[PDB]
Amino acid sequence: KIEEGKLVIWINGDKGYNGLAEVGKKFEKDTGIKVTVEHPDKLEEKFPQVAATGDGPDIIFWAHDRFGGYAQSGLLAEITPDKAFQDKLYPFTWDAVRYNGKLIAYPIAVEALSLIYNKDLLPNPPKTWEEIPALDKELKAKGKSALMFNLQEPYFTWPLIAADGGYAFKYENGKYDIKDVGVDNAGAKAGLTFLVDLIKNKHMNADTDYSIAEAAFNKGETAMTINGPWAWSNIDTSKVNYGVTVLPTFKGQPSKPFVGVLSAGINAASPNKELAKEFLENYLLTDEGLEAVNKDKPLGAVALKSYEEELAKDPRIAATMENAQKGEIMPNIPQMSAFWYAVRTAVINAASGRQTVDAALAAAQTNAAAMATLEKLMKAFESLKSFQQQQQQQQQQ
Amino acid sequence: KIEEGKLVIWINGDKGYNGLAEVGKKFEKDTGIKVTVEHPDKLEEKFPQVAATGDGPDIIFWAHDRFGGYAQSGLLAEITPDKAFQDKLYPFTWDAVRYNGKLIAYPIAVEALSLIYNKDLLPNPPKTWEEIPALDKELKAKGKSALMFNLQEPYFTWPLIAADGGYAFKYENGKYDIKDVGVDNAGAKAGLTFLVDLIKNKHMNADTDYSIAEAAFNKGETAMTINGPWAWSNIDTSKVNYGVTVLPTFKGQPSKPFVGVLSAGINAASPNKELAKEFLENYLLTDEGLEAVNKDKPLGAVALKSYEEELAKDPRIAATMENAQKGEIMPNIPQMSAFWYAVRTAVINAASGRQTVDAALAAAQTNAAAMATLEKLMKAFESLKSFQQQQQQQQQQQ
Ligand SMILES: [Ca+2]
Ligand SMILES: [Ca+2]
Ligand SMILES: [Ca+2]
Ligand SMILES: [Ca+2]
Ligand SMILES: [Ca+2]
Ligand SMILES: [Ca+2]
Ligand SMILES: [Zn+2]
Ligand SMILES: [Zn+2]
Ligand SMILES: [Zn+2]
Ligand SMILES: [Zn+2]
Ligand SMILES: [Zn+2]
Repeated sequence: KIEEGKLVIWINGDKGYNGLAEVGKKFEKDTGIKVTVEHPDKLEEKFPQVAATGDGPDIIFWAHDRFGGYAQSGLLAEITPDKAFQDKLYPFTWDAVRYNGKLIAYPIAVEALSLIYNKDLLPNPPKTWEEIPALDKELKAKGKSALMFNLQEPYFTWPLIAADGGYAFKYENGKYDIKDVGVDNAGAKAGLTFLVDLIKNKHMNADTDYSIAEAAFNKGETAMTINGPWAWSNIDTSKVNYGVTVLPTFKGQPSKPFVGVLSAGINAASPNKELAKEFLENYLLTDEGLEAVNKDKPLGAVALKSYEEELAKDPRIAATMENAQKGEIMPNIPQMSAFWYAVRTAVINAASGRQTVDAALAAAQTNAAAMATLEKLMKAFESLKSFQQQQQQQQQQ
Repeated sequence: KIEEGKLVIWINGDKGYNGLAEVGKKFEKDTGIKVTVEHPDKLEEKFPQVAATGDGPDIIFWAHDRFGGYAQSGLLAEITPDKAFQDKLYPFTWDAVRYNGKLIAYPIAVEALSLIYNKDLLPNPPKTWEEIPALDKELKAKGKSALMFNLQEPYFTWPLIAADGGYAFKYENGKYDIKDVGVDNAGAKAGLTFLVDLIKNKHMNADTDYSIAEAAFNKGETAMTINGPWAWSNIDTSKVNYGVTVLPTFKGQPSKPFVGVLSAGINAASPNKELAKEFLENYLLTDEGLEAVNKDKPLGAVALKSYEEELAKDPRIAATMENAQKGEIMPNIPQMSAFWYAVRTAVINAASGRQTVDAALAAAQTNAAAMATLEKLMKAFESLKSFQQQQQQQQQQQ
């Protein structure tokens, strides 16, 4: 059960586990307490499974969206750093770590989407979403394509949708307003309409999957794709002079991408916490800490005001972060799981013809509210299961 | 259909049905009105059934909590005395009898848990939850545990959890906010935590139940125990020089359990109406009306400030009442029938290291809402289902 007098940390194999085992040594040769990392196949389960009963690691590394469901179930011994530490990094990052208003996890890395172009084919990109049609019939004219991305999925579509008005739930002062779902409103209407007005004017496709997004831009076709840092490696593979800058602005309004903060929280039943304190504080952070991580595997835009600043001399990194300033924190609330499906169906109909813009987005918000039910129910089942299992244990006699 | 020109009343077994015979004879002599009392079981089932058809008694006696399901289903007549009558009883007992603000029943008797100790092993008891661990150590030394009581149920474990500010729902303004469930704050946190640490530090095991604990005290093998007025008989039987006192405080804050006011409502149909109040008012709510039941059935405490102050020279009572005054009034709104299942689980889970404190409680709100909404299901489907008969009886019936 737990640790006591040591310190065990979990982070995903894919992320630079090596920086930790380094700050492990930094810690080991400074306070005299042993730190190690573990990268178990999909810890997502492992953690809340045994963390709920005490045990697991003392600390954890993962995207902030999932932390909600952990903090919801009661796992993170909410953190306490002073103004000094809070001020040491970006204010909007702090908005990404609030459940019931309280702090929970320390924010580490930040991923958001950018505009990747082909300089050999395209100069000074656009800067407004309204330029791209005038681009296409100019470039499609020479046998090419203006733009392409994942139109099949919805994580990718929101950037325009939200650009004007359209949001998920409004937070309104450091929480989430469950009622104030801002889809079928001013912004979403003309947001989505634009896209249908593209596909109907042949500029975009519909069948477009993710492969086709990556594959097409990669072969010098479609000099205009939108993706995140995870494909940056697969552009040196192709070797196509790119790329990466701030997204175009629809209706003057900045495009609105989603933001996923890595960050790290602390198991409540982990007797150490104080050791996670000074360790996470001024060992893990402070250039060096992050330096050591993002070296073995880059983290992209990072929480620390000073460090993100230093490697921002990368024209790619900078642009990602600039999309974070004018973006939406991925709400950690479990309501999001629904929003996905409801919006996913709304995009499949939007330009499918099977339905219309206005009517798709209304039926979606109408359906998104109608999903809480499905959850209230899902949870009711999960509750019957936690009484029925006591009955099952009473059944063996 | 009820009565008309009389008064027909139900009560229960452990309720001294003859006690009212004095009150129904004193009523019959002064105004000349016939007053028959019955003692039928399955009252809580056969009453809401008959009072739907306008039948049943003109008046009822039970604890306020069941009255929630009744009041809601419009079964009870709004009862209006006077603010100059309202001061004859304790104003708090009044906070315990109001469905959606409006008054619905006359309060009778108070039931809360009390601290029972043994003057032999401990002549003057602790009184602070926090001291309680050290005592086991003191007593355990000669044998005998400090404390053994029911750890399976939550009515027996909640008093401490609420201690630091934990609560089922929120009162204020004469209503209960169905959303403000306080079983997850620091009060709840420290409450449960503090308890676990008594099992943890082997002051008692989790397998202690109701009979297991009571038997152990009745043989004088634990110094203290906690229970209500249903023991007394059983402890006098054991001839143990005991005593009843106000419960221990945690973090200076006084503990507080759920209370249980016995009360009297009026059938909305009950054509007598005018005869009910008159009866309760002055024929059942003086010293005597209360006296007359006491001789039959000892009702621990009573809400009548006047008559209460009288039996108070009994210490076993003054302690109960003190406990109730400083106590969370048990609610009557349906969701409380859900609260039991949700909280019972959190308790047994932490009492096992099957999950943690913080994990049990924030995940009890899940279980709570889940019932409160499934509760809605059962109720609602029980429309369609029970409407299937009137569907077919009226449709045809061959
Ligand atoms: Ca899929
Ligand atoms: Ca709206
Ligand atoms: Ca596929
Ligand atoms: Ca009449
Ligand atoms: Ca008193
Ligand atoms: Ca049924
Ligand atoms: Zn692995
Ligand atoms: Zn065009
Ligand atoms: Zn440097
Ligand atoms: Zn009987
Ligand atoms: Zn101890």
